[PDB]
Amino acid sequence: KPIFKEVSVHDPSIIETNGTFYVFGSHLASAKSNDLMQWQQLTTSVSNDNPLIPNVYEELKETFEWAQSDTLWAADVTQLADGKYYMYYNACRGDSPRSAMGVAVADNIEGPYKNKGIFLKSGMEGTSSDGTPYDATKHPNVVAPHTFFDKDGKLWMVYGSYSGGIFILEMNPKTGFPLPGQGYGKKLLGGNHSRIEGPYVLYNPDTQYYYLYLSYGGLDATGGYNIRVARSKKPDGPYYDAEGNPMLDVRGKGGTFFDDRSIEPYGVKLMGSYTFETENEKGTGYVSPGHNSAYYDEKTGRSYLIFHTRFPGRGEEHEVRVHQLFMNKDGWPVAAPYRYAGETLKEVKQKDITGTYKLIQHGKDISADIKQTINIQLNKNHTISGEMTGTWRKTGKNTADITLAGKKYNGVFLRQWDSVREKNVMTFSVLNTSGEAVWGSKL
Ligand SMILES: OC[C@@H]1O[C@@H](OC[C@@H]2O[C@@H](OC[C@@H]3O[C@@H](O)[C@H](O)[C@H]3O)[C@H](O)[C@H]2O)[C@H](O)[C@H]1O
Ligand SMILES: [Cl-]
Repeated sequence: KPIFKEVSVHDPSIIETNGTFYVFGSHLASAKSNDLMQWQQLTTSVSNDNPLIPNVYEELKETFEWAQSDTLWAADVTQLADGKYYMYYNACRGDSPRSAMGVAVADNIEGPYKNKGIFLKSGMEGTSSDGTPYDATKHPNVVAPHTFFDKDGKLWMVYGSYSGGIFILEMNPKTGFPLPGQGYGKKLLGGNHSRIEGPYVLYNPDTQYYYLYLSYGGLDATGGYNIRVARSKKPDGPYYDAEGNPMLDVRGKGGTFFDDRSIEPYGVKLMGSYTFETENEKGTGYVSPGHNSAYYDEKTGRSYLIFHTRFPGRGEEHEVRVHQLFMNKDGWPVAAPYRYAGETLKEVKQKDITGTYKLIQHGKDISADIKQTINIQLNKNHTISGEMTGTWRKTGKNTADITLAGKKYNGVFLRQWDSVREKNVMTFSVLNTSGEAVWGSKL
């Protein structure tokens, strides 16, 4: 039976290096795994005895002083062409975008990382990094980086949280710093203190798009955190959602803070809070899944979503989760309903599809409501009945083409492992053109 070993790394940023996977998150926390199922905790908090950066309060003194904090926010580590590992570290006071971002470099992934210096600040009283007065309604909070190479080998860094939005900078592949003269870089979306943070870019060679992953809402249990995605032919945009809305249009209304209403229409929503648990049956369930990264395995063509999540009834406790991603016929990813356990897409037979399913509809909102199941039946005659009606068909090996309440969804059928009930399950995971995700789990 599949074996899991859990770790707690908030805001996990995945990096594969020579056969081992690492996540680096906030609070200088980290963990590693060879199989994406059994993780080993390496570090958990900022202290002078954290081995990633010995004597961290001295090493990054300037950052802690600027940000007026004793911790660090969501890191990224990326290996550059020199073979070294570059940690983009950052800190924020937490009540305002009083923040600094810098880079430290290590010869080895587990450290020690040596400070090269701060290269961005936000929350100053005067002139900002772009030469104009700092204004949090339009300028970023300089936190939550993802430094990545595009398909052509050019180095970029996307970043941002709330404040003025999400930005992208061209980076120097020799030094790891931004190329000079860019200010905060190019704006991709956001503004007016929208609850959008934690950008992450993954190229998919098969669909020929860059996917920008984002977290909407707040991270806490009542915050409505959810994982969203948009895409572009270019790493620096313009990004669009499944309806063709430009992500650049996304922002809170002028003069407001945390205007969730205005932003919820934008982006494909892959996953929010849900539970498969009902009165007479245990099930998996997450609260506020988010701040993700993602990985594409060149060797197999498979993709994975890595994130932290809270859980129904566990308050603010969080753990790392990994779900496999599959691209649908329209070039959008759908997440496996259950965490990764070594499953792969296989031929699925119609005989194994028919039956009763628990259904989760993630919708398009930012909501603290934990989405619950309804029951539907996929019938032999290709109709769907029960608490919802529609139709289903299978294309090719495992492609799911499902209509529910007059909306057409596309995705996959996949037999998985349910780690709570400890049994195999037939699932589907599908997406419509409005970016609404539906998961089915067979009874
Ligand atoms: O997920 C981490 C999130 O960061 C926290 O927000 C931090 C920043 O606060 C908002 O700005 C507040 C304003 O700054 C000051 O000028 C003045 O006091 C406030 O008007 C920004 O939108 C954020 O970047 C969140 O608490 C947390 O969820
Ligand atoms: Cl789980």
